[PDB]
Amino acid sequence: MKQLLIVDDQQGIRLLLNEVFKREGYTTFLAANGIEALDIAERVKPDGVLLDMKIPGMDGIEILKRIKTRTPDVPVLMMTAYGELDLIKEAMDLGASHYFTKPFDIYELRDAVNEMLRD
Ligand SMILES: [Mg+2]
Repeated sequence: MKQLLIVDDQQGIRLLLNEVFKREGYTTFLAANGIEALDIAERVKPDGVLLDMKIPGMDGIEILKRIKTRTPDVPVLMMTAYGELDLIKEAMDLGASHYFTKPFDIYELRDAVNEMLRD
């Protein structure tokens, strides 16, 4: 239906979030790093992006800047550990639509994503 790009270097989290959003009946794209995320975002033009804060090499803040530059109206929702307070503040200052604290609440994930691109 709608296209969700899910970006995290962690296989278990990619698969968990894939499961949550495939069950909500979304079309999903998985990326393990910024290169894959930006190549997919350029070709697929997804309806939304779930973006991990901490990714080796190009981290979630540098990915967010590159997504919000090319396509400023795509909602980007961050995924973060609960004490990356300064990264949460920077991502929100840079126009992130939401952030989710780990450990993820499955109901929060479903509901916030459904609201941010389902009417
Ligand atoms: Mg990570």
